[PDB]
Amino acid sequence: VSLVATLIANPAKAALAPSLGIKASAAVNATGLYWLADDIACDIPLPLGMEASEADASLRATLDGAPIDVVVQEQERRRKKILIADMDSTMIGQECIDELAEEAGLRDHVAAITARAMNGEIAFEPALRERVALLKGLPLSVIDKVISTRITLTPGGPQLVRTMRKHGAYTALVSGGFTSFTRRIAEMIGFNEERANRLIDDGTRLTGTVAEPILGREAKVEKLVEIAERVGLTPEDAIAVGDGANDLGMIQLAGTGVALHAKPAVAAQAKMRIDHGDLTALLYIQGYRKADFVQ
Ligand SMILES: N[C@@H](CCP(=O)(O)O)C(=O)O
Ligand SMILES: [Mg+2]
Repeated sequence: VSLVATLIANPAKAALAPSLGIKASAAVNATGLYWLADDIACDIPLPLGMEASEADASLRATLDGAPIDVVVQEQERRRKKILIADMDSTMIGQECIDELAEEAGLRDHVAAITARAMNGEIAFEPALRERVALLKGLPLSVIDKVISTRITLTPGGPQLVRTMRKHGAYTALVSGGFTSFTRRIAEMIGFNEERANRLIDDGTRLTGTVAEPILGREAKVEKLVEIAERVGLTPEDAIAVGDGANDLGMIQLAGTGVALHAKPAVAAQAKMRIDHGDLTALLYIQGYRKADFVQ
């Protein structure tokens, strides 16, 4: 029945000083303070009987103006055994579809559609079909070109995945993007599996269409359900993370759902948000100490 709050900074802007952590724990009449990573993350056991909304407000006020995330959850079952993570803008820094659109000279036009889709102003499937249509005729060679030159991994990604695997979790990269990208990215980072949409080609060029049925918001929910059943758990045993509206289904279903640097309307709908930390934040959310990490 007991609660814990966790404060989390970005390791590249590690502002959670010892004095700040004590101030915060004092602000909630805390029963102790445990450092998971110096200047980066600490656990604050909530005294019994405090509603979690109270502590979230109290901690956010004390920390106001500092780049430090606040999450509150029950201490039991906070370490999860399934990771399901979006790719674009979550484990990589880019949108694979916007990068491809550059090679058709249409980056800005396509990127504006992507922003509306990720904010939830347009359904994923029509938005994908509209953007992919504009890639018609691009040579297949363009995929390796984009991957090799413009895709970069998000900080903390490999450590999150490898540390969770080290502790026996099953990890999946589940994306509205393209298998030609996820297959490479997933093995770069170290996921157990990936699942994404598929660009159709004629053997030499992109046709400008995607294999149906398109995997969208509900497909991520279904894949989370499929994974939990196959490994003999439930979605409650999963942590899900993404930035876009098409991730809200899995974020809401999972036992721990994280809106990570999410679009404005997306973050508004998430129970748990990380706006300053990098992907290592999900390790601290789960109670890992830096000593546990795969370094
Ligand atoms: N963000 C991309 C979908 C790929 P993702 O699900 O983020 O890995 C898009 O708007 O088409
Ligand atoms: Mg995304």
